[PDB]
Amino acid sequence: VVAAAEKTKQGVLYVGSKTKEGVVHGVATVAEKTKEQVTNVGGAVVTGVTAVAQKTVEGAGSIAAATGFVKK
Amino acid sequence: VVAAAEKTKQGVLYVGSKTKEGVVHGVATVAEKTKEQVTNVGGAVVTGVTAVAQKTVEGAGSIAAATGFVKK
Amino acid sequence: VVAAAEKTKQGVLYVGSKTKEGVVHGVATVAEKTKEQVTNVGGAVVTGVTAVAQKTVEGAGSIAAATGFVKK
Amino acid sequence: VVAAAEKTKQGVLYVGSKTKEGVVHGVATVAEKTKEQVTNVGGAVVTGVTAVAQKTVEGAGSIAAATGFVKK
Amino acid sequence: VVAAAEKTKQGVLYVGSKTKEGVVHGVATVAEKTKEQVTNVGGAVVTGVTAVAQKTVEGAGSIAAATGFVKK
Amino acid sequence: VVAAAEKTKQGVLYVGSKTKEGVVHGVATVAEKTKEQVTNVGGAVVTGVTAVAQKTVEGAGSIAAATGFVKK
Amino acid sequence: VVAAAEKTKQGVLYVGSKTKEGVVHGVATVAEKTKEQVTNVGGAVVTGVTAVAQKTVEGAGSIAAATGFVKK
Repeated sequence: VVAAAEKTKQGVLYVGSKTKEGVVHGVATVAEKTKEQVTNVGGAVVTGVTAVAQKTVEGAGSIAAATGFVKK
Repeated sequence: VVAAAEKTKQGVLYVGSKTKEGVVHGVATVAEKTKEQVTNVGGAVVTGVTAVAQKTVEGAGSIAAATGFVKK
Repeated sequence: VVAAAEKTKQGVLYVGSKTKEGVVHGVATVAEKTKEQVTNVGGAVVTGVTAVAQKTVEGAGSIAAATGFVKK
Repeated sequence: VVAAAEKTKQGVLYVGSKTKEGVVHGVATVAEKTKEQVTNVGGAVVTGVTAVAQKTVEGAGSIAAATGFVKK
Repeated sequence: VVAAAEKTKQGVLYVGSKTKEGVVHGVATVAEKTKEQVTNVGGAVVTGVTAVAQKTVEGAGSIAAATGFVKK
Repeated sequence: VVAAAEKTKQGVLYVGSKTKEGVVHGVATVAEKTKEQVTNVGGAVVTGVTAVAQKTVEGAGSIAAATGFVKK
Repeated sequence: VVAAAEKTKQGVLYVGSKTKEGVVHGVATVAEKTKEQVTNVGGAVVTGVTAVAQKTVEGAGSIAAATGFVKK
């Protein structure tokens, strides 16, 4: 899990939205009559109505991530 | 899981939306009468109504990720 | 889990939203009659109505992260 | 979990929102009749109505993080 | 958990919001008839109505963090 | 948990909000008929209506933090 | 838990808010019929209506912190 980013050196934009009665769910764990319920999150959960990402990483970016589940 | 990004050196845009009564679900784990329920997330969950990504990674970007599930 | 970012050297923008009656859920763990319920978060949970990220990481950025679940 | 950021050297912007009756939930752990309920958070939980991040990390930024859950 | 940031050397902006009847929840642990309930927080919980972060880390920033849960 | 920040050397801005009837909750631990309830906080809990952070860390900043929960 | 900050050397701004009927809660531990209830805080709990932080850490800043919970 190695993430390397390097950068070496020597206009009109628009996002529009008009939403009425919007119900948004991201990561959902709905259950009834269990004994175990595990929600392990190690990435990136981006929820919303206007989830907008613009002009990200203009230079060098490294988003190294890891997760695990061990049960014995 | 090695991610390498390198960059070496020596207009009109629009997204529009008009939504009424929008129901959006991302990662959903709906269950009844279980004993185990695991939701392991290690990537990227992007939910919304207008999930817009514009002009991302102008330079160098590395999004190395890993996940695992071990049960014994 | 190594994240390296390096940067070496020698316009009109808009996001708009008009939302009425918006219900947004991020990471949800809804359950009934369990015995264990674990929510381990180690990434990035970004919720909202206008979850906007603009011109992030102009230079060097490293977002190294890790998480784990061990049960014996 | 090593995060390194380095930077070596020798316009009009807008986010707008008009929200009525907005209910936003971030990380939620709703349960009934359990015995254990653990919410371990080690990342970044950003909730709101207008969760806006603009021009972050103009120089060098390192957001190294880690978390764990051990049960025996 | 090592976070290193280094920086070596030799416009119009706007966020607007108009919210009526806004209910925002961050990290919530709602439960009934349990015996244990642990909320361990070691990251960054940013809640609000206008959770705005602008031009953060102009120089060098290191946000190294760690957390753990051990039960035997 | 080592956080190092170093910096070596030899415009119009606005955030606006107009909120009516805003209820904001941060870290909440609501429970009924338990025996243990622990809320260990070691990060940064920023709640409000206009939670605004602007031009933070102009120089060198290190926000090293750690927390733990041990139960035997 | 080592935090080092070093700095070596040889415009118009605005935040506005107009809030009516605002109820803000930070870290809350609401419970009924328990036997133990511990609230250990070692980070930074910033609550308010206009929780504003501007131009913090112009030089060198180190915010090293730690906390723990041991029960046997």
